[PDB]
Amino acid sequence: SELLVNTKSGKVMGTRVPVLSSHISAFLGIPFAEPPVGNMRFRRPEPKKPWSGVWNASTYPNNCQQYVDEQFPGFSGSEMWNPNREMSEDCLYLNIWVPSPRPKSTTVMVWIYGGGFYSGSSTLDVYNGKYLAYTEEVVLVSLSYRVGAFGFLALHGSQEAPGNVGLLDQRMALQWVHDNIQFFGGDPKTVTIFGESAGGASVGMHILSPGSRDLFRRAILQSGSPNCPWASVSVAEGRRRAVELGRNLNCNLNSDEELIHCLREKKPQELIDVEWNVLPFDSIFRFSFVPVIDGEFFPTSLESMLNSGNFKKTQILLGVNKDEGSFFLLYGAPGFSKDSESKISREDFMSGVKLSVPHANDLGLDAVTLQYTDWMDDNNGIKNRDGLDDIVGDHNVICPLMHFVNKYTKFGNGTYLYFFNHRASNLVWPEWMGVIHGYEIEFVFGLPLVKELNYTAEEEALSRRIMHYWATFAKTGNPNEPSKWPLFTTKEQKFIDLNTEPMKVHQRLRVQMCVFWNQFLPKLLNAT
Amino acid sequence: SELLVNTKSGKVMGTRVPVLSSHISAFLGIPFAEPPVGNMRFRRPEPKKPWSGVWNASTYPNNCQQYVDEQFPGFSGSEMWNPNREMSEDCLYLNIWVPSPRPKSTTVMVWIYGGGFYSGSSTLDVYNGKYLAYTEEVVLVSLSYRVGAFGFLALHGSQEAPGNVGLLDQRMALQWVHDNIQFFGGDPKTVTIFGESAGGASVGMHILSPGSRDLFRRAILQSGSPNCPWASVSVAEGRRRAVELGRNLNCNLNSDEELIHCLREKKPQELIDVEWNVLPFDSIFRFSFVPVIDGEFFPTSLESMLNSGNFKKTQILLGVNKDEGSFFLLYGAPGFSKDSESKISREDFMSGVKLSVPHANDLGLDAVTLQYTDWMDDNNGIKNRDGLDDIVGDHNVICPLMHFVNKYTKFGNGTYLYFFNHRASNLVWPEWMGVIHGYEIEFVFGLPLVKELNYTAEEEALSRRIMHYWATFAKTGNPNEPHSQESKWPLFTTKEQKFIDLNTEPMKVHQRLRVQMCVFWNQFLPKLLNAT
Ligand SMILES: *[C@@H]1O[C@H](CO)[C@@H](O)[C@H](O)[C@H]1NC(C)=O
Ligand SMILES: *[C@@H]1O[C@H](CO)[C@@H](O)[C@H](O)[C@H]1NC(C)=O
Ligand SMILES: *[C@@H]1O[C@H](CO)[C@@H](O)[C@H](O)[C@H]1NC(C)=O
Ligand SMILES: *[C@@H]1O[C@H](CO)[C@@H](O)[C@H](O)[C@H]1NC(C)=O
Repeated sequence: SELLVNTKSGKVMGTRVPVLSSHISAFLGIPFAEPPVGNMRFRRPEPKKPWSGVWNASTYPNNCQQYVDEQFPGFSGSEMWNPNREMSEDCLYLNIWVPSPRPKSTTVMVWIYGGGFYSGSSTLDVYNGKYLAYTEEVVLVSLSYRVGAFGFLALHGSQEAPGNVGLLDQRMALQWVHDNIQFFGGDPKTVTIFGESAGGASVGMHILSPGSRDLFRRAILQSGSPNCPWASVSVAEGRRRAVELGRNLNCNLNSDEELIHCLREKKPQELIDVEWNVLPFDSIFRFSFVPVIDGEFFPTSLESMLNSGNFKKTQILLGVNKDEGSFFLLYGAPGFSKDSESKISREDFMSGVKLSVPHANDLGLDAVTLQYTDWMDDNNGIKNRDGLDDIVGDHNVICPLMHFVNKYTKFGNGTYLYFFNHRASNLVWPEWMGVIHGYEIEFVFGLPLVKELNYTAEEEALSRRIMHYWATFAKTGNPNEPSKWPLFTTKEQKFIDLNTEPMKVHQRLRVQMCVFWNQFLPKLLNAT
Repeated sequence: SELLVNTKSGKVMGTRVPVLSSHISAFLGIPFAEPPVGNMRFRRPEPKKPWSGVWNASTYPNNCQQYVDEQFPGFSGSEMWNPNREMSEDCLYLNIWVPSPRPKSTTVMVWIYGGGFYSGSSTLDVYNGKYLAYTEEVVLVSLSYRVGAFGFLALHGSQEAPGNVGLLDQRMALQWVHDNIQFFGGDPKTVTIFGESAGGASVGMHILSPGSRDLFRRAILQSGSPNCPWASVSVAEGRRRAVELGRNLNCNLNSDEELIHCLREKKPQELIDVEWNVLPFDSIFRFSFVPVIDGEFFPTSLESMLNSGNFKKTQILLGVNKDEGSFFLLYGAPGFSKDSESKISREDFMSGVKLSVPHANDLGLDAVTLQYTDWMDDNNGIKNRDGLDDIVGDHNVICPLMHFVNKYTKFGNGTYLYFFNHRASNLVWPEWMGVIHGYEIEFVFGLPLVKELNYTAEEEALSRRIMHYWATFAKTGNPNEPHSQESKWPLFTTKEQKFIDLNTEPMKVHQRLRVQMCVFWNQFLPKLLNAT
């Protein structure tokens, strides 16, 4: 039968689900690893032990143990990102949507959630795969991975808490797709990994890492790349934070094994309560437990792998939003609110830059401040607010992504670049926040196609053309069916706007600020 | 008789000169110091000792010994700045223009020429003082001072060549005006010193130096201020260039005394032939022999004096031209010519920034480059040309002057700031050069009044209102006439920072002149170089 699929680890039973007057198959909460619980906390994932009889794949799995945002209780714009299922350390499951009737060997897209390596769930209303699966006739998989200490506690040298285990969760999920997706009508030789933020960074990390390269064909990175300043740390800093996590919980610090056993007897949420304490600075867009440059998952530094072309050579499709930084200013920077226009005094601007570039010395801070202050109108609260906004977005997302795209295009086989700047009509966040971090996701996932979601007709046209670009790219390495999204080349450097207006081609996305962040500031910081 | 005047130093006989179908008195080439020749080369000047009989003050004196520009031989554009009289070390003379008939006790303006402290003469056609003095009813003086080595060789510690003597030359001329200008109808209580470029720097230096303060009432600085990067050197760097001047001339370097003795035996042209060789780098807008921060003429660092208010407190009027830099790029940076549009390659842009900011480390160079490059359009020859044009101007003239004006205003009694941005209709330099260093001077001295010079009618009006501002300012401390109906040049205030444009259009008032770049030059870049 259509809903009963036989896989290499045992039988699973999906459920036929309705999509836009019509139906498809959904296989929810399929296990791909053993539950990383008890002794397995912090350890690499192990392949799920095969089961007998029929796994009930009709409802969403548990979400990983994470920090839960409660700045704005009841509020849909903050809550749409929080766990919608019970949280549990037993959380390594994947979900699949297959068009009905089951295609023969079709394009596979694997979704990887963001949330800064400290949160995220595969089960969010915004990641509901039915629309994209139905509309574009693809098999859609959303995986999961451990976040926070559980995913990224790094005590390098240990084999009990090596670090990177969350990236290995993702790799184990891709391995499973490699092994099993053929049984769902998926073509294991035509899988595109894609994800946003910590997920676009994760995608890029699998492009780098020798052990992941063979588990997929192509890649899409939305608003994140592997070289993001927040997306990794050294072995030393990982060890430092992990120790400091032990110290916070009055752990025996005498050795790695005592630290680890101590950290393993704590309740999940005892670890989260102190998670933010291990950071080195008062900071914004900085997360405690993240990937490590370990010599294993990553053979060398990210930079040197980019330069020597030590990475998967394929097509990539990637881009950014217009106001990446506004979510993080609202949450951690003085002067901003959800219920006001958020004009930023000169005083709050300065403390805003220190928060934003927390590794900078005072010369670096002056540099950033000068680069983003209009000195004719320095007391202008709106220019201060927009300037802070651009600092956060240029430094944390846009410029790192541009650095990556320039490095990659030099060795890859097809770059496609977008700048998404459509402000959704039904947005519940205030105008000042602009085109926000994550808000392209709704369109990628087909949500403007659902009538009661109260979107405009041309928002449904835009999401249709995004979905169609995304899946056509997934299928062929080219978002264009043969108006044309051109290749980004190292000479011409073209990208497109993604909004409701007809398509415009531009060149050198934010070159001026990105030379400052990618070339001049690193140089000044290295020198002083 | 108007023409024969008795000064404290001896009698003097002027000459009647025609001006604009009228006439006035001119006393040319009056000595104010002993000829600094022989064992007095490099020495502090000495008062002209009195003479008997009548000094013929009817022709222009000699020009001081200087490098003579010959990049464009016969070209009026460059040649107007060359000495127009025989050069001689015997050159310390002053000129006076006095309205006819002689005023009872009127406003006095003393002109201090520029030319980088290495050149200049009081006798150029562009400094003809007859039109200003005639038109504004002022007593107009032009002084001279020793330039290059002869005026600034600085061997701190020695009293034979202590440095700054060109500036002391200037002081003696002012002391003489103080003493004798009452005899020409001048009021020694109402003298304004004004000059352009090294001239403007000098004026600011007299504002700062305690020994000069009491010799004038008020000051106008044109395209130059004391704290300009090219206007002064440490004693260390001054001594170094002095010793290297010797090394070039094959001199006994065992001691200052032998060094000085050797230098005193060279003919002037020999000193000048090697003048440029003592600079520390390949540069543009750097000059070998300039004032030193010595602890005497300037008590402490110029910066510390500015911050502490250790300066004469008075009114000042000052400003800059739009394209200060173009002259110096033309003469010294790759890719520029006076016969083309001077579109600059990116290669030539980089080597142009190195030449323009020669003291900067590699990181400093990157910052300048980043600050003036449009990275959407980096191979644009027009934008590279203009960026380089702004770099030289912003670093060397405008931002220094802005620093001075902001610091000064904190303590002074009236600031008036201007932006001269009129490109003369009759200009012989190419259009890419724009509003050039020095070209406000012909307007200040009233040359457009003379029909044969073929300026437009609106240029004459511009010259007439510029002269009136300057002299009204000299008269009262404010360029605006009381209870006039004409548009009003507002005070620069530290909160508000207003300035006007100076051109043929009606007056625009603006605020914070070149703030964005001047924050880079005055705050950010100095922090960066001082990190190493
Ligand atoms: C699977 O689980 C759901 C709800 O937890 C239940 O309604 C459904 O019947 C289950 N399937 C079977 C056949 O056990
Ligand atoms: C991709 O690779 C093939 C051969 O290896 C080459 O012919 C093709 O042009 C490449 N495409 C791009 C756009 O790099
Ligand atoms: C002064 O010199 C000039 C020019 O040579 C001459 O016209 C004038 O008569 C001279 N005066 C006297 C009295 O010698
Ligand atoms: C100049 O000084 C006088 C008295 O000391 C003062 O009243 C006047 O306001 C000052 N003018 C300015 C513009 O600073």
